[PDB]
Amino acid sequence: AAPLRTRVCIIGSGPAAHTAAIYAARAELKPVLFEGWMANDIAAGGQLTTTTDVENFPGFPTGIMGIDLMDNCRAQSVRFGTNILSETVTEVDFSARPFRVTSDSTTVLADTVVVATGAVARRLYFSGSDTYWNRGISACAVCDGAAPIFRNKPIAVIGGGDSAMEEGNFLTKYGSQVYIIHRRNTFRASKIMQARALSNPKIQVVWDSEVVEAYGGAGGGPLAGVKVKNLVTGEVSDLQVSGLFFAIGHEPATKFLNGQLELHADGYVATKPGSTHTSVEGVFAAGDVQDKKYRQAITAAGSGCMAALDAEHYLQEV
Amino acid sequence: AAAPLRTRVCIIGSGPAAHTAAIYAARAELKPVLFEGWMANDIAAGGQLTTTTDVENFPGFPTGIMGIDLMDNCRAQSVRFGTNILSETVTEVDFSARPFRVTSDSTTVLADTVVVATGAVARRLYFSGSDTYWNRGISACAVCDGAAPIFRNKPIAVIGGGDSAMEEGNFLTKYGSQVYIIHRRNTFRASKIMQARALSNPKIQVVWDSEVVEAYGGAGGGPLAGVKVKNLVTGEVSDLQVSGLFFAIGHEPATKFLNGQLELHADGYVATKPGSTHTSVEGVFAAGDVQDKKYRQAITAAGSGCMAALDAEHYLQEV
Ligand SMILES: Cc1cc2nc3c(=O)[nH]c(=O)nc-3n(C[C@H](O)[C@H](O)[C@H](O)COP(=O)(O)OP(=O)(O)OC[C@H]3O[C@@H](n4cnc5c(N)ncnc54)[C@H](O)[C@@H]3O)c2cc1C
Ligand SMILES: Cc1cc2nc3c(=O)[nH]c(=O)nc-3n(C[C@H](O)[C@H](O)[C@H](O)COP(=O)(O)OP(=O)(O)OC[C@H]3O[C@@H](n4cnc5c(N)ncnc54)[C@H](O)[C@@H]3O)c2cc1C
Repeated sequence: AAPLRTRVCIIGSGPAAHTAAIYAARAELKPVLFEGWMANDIAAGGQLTTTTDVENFPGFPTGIMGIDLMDNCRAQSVRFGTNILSETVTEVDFSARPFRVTSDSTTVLADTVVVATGAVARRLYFSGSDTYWNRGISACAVCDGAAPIFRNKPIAVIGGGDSAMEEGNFLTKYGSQVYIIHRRNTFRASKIMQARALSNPKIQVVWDSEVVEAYGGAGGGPLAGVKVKNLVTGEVSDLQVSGLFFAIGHEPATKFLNGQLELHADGYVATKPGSTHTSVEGVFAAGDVQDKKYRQAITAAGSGCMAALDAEHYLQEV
Repeated sequence: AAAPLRTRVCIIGSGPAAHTAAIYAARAELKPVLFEGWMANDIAAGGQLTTTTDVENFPGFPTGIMGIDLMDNCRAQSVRFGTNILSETVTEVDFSARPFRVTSDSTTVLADTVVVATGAVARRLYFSGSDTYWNRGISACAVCDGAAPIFRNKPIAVIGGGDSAMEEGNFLTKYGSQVYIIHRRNTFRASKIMQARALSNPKIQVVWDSEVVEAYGGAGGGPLAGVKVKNLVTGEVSDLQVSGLFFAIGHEPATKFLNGQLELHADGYVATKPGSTHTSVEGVFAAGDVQDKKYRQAITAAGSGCMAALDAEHYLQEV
């Protein structure tokens, strides 16, 4: 009954959301941003808070920790007038204008909305997966591959996408042998990507299989092996390995929208290519919630900028 | 769906409780159908024990046994006696009618009795740094990991305000140099006794009205080194050096799927008739951590699963 009214409501708190906030606020639109309260089991600030060392975000010659970069983006958004609610959005209503955005505690009436809730890397929860997390297992092959523990030892990658093919190749630069493990006998990845990996000397595919257990050594040591179950024969085999990486995609954060935006089948928001426009006039989508191809902080930042300008431009025509 | 499995006893869950219930139901020739989940609730079939490495207090194993192996044995045992195990997660039940209807994505079972044994899952927070330093300082099992070298003689933090937080705090002062309980309020939910035994502890310091907003490491990409704590009154944020941080903020009983059809306590646990597995619905039983927040052991949960089988067997005979 006491709804905040704003020209621009931003949902999410990664690089996209914050770049959008910076431009919307500087354009004197007084944006309200919902940064979440551990929304989606990711801290406000977004995926970057789950990594330690960001080296490819332009402007930081020495690199910068994700948490610090995102601390900066938020301080910047606040500095220009962004009103940040530390609340998770649970529901929207895009059938009427102004649009309604609500959390547990707050209700906002917004002339435009930027959806920038991002995505989260997918993992499995087979026996041993929590146990050996950061002690062999990880969901970022590229983050951790170089690391000593894996050098010259065998690595496993689970997945059947383009990501799995490329992370597999990437890992054969550090490991002694790489195993791609996939549930089916056929890859979802492009025919090209399948070939570049299948042609790789240090990669061996393990079709028709699932990992059913990860175990360690010692002495409570780090990851030492995985039990793999063939899904045709039923047979279970030990497979020695110092690393296991998840390359099974990313889960775009769109369930809260309850279907009110047109999505692709993988759940990402369908945008007008080369803009942030969605299926609903006045609602925009920026960042990883609508990009599975690049998935970078820098691209997502760019997209957030675009979402602000698009919204600003849509306000002017209305 | 239109080809429903019919059974005297349908068991939902795959921990010690479910499997002991299966072992008894199957041996009593009741041909139980068990839904072990497909990573239901983001825990492997086998249950919480699959998230630990060394179980030392389950009677019968003088040398200890790894959780995964123990639960591999329970399952092989359930199968050996005829249990039909679906590797599927239950999404919905119907307890308004008999036989009871239990369904997963793929299967529908019509059951004369149901044993709910879906257990629980330790709660955690997802502040910045929490995934990062998981197993590299941060953990949800103070008692599992406290002894470990990394923590010896260094400062530890515990988050929570329950009886568990008080006791895990005390337990940690045996290994650390100093222990900090961190809680959102200025008052503890724990019993007045427990609050006193911790507040009286020399090596424990409480950090009221606070939240952890970040965990950071050292080096060189080293292990947990500190946490940023935010006071919720003043707003101030402070660095607090620490080699370990443990979650003692309770357990989440796996009862949402029941969608209200069993009477729950406010914390979500299934309300059972004390000293049995009887629930608010005749013919439906609850065993294990899904209805026990007090003991929470594999051995007690096993005992309770046995009870659920015999209770159901006894209820079939009177019906
Ligand atoms: C391990 C790892 C390492 C990475 N390293 C790099 C790197 O070195 N360089 C690089 O460029 N990129 C890196 N990335 C990728 C980068 O994190 C993402 O590409 C980028 O963060 C996408 O940002 P986004 O703005 O789309 O939001 P995200 O970072 O995905 O954040 C979305 C945020 O919105 C919040 N939210 C979600 N739902 C709601 C809701 N309903 N209401 C309110 N808030 C909500 C979430 O809590 C989340 O904090 C890495 C990713 C990972 C996982
Ligand atoms: C890290 C850790 C270490 C521990 N170490 C010990 C120890 O050494 N000794 C000890 O006695 N106790 C220990 N415990 C506690 C012990 O594991 C639990 O008390 C015990 O497992 C409770 O078992 P349960 O049978 O009630 O169900 P749980 O083990 O909680 O299992 C429930 C299972 O059912 C499945 N499930 C849930 N919902 C559904 C659904 N809807 N459909 C299908 N399947 C579903 C889940 O996937 C899960 O596998 C430990 C706990 C933890 C977390």
